[PDB]
Amino acid sequence: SQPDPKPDELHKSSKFTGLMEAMKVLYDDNHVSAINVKSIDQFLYFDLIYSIKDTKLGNYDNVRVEFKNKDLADKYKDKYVDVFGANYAYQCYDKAKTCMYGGVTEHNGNQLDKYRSITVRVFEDGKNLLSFDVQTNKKKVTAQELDYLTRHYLVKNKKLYEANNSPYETGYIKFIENENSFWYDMMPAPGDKFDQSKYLMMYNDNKMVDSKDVKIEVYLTT
Repeated sequence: SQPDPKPDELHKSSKFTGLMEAMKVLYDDNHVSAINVKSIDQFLYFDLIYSIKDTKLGNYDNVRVEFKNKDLADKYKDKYVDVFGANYAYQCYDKAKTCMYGGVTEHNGNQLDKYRSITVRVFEDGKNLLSFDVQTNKKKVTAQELDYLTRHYLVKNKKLYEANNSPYETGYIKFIENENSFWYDMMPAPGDKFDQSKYLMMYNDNKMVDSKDVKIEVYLTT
């Protein structure tokens, strides 16, 4: 449904002179993952606040999901959900609280027996040289979760974002569900700055897909 990237539409990493590590921390080993949690508070009319704890490093004790509109926050307000996504900030109104976008799926009637695998084909400058699987136990899973899994594998194995500079010039991730498909630009906007919240704001739609039918294709050009 979404048209594929037009010529020169993708972001060039060479036109980005900031620190690539900023984007790297978004898809490193650390993210927000919670199972069977209900909202506890609400700051603004398009967010929800969850008592999600950082068992890893103890950084955050509360997490604030931001949505694109109000119907999403009012939707998942009183429902027990699972949370999965990339956190970016540490704010106050004790431990601090971190923020993210979307990544909320309903719990009941959404868990699978075994781990469902999704195959990811990677194309470097045109040729399919790499292909790996990403697992999930969710019938309906956010595109943010699959994107974070894919980009995480690419972080650790192919050095997609390193601390300084990037080996890859352009790159976008493509989710194809049956007939329809959409894509996301993986490279930061040009300039010396990089706003984590503005980049991650693309996830505020809470776009979900079916793990049985979705297919993932990553396209990178050096």
